[PDB]
Amino acid sequence: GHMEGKPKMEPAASSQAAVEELRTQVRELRSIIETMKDQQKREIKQLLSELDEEKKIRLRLQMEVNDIKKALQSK
Amino acid sequence: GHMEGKPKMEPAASSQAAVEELRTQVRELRSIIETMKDQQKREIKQLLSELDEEKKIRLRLQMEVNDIKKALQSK
Amino acid sequence: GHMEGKPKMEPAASSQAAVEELRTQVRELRSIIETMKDQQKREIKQLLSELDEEKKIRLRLQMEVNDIKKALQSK
Repeated sequence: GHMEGKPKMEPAASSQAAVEELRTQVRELRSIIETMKDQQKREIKQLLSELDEEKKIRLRLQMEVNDIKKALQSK
Repeated sequence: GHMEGKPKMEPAASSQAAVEELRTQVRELRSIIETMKDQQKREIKQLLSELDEEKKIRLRLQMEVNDIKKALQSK
Repeated sequence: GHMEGKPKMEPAASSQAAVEELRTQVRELRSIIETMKDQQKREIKQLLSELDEEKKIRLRLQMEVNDIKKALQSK
């Protein structure tokens, strides 16, 4: 059972130990979210970098065609 | 020390205060994960948008070359 | 009120029920972070796949122009 307290409204032994254990899990969770954000952010950066390099090649190709079009239209 | 309860199996004072403090941290964690997901999702959207615009330029370049190839193959 | 314990330093009833409920929330949080990481990772994969296919088309366009340039420079 979990998240139950309707049929039980009285204190029990190991109350301090229970809270101490729960406190540790709470902090561990915050660390998980932080690390997860860093990992996801890293992947995003790599994706943007790839798109950047890709644009560089396309720009060069455009110039090559621009020269051919000029002469193709000439005379 | 943290997450300890083997050498301690008895209740202590401030039991209600301890739980109240732990409850606040639990909720704060859920909010962190939610916000983190939104931030990561935003970055993903921007990446897809960039790739979209990039494809638009490439398509235009393809048409320019298609015209030159036709005449290059003619006669 | 939440995260309060300065004006209260004494145990109360339902101490076991309070900890049991808090424990459930702690575990639920860990699951949220895990699922969130998977969702974000999926989106990243799709973005990389799109960039990959885009590069394939650009490469083909480059070859088409390379042939036209050769003849354009000839004679």
